[PDB]
Amino acid sequence: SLLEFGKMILEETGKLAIPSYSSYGCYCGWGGKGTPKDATDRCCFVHDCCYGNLPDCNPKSDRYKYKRVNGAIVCEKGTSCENRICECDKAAAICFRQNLNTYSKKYMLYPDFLCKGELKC
Repeated sequence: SLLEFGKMILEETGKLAIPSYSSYGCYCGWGGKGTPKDATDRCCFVHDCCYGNLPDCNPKSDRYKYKRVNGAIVCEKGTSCENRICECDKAAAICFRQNLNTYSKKYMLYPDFLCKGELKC
């Protein structure tokens, strides 16, 4: 769920999911269209794709459990949906952490009409 995902992001990056990552670029947050603007936006794109692989899971509302084994995020055993949601979210958090250096405030609240292009998952 968004509860788990938001927490993961904050632990990982030190930034609050809302509003650092809820309206960044073309893909972070509501919907997705166009070509991702940067590395961070590509993480959101890949994350949307990941969820897109689970048409009968409910990633926003279904809660899973995870723990940290030393630094590392480890998804705990739940239903099959919970496990796969968790792996999607975990990958996004790490991707965010890996691209914190190129994160750009210029892309916060990015206007929709500038999200142009086709990108398939």
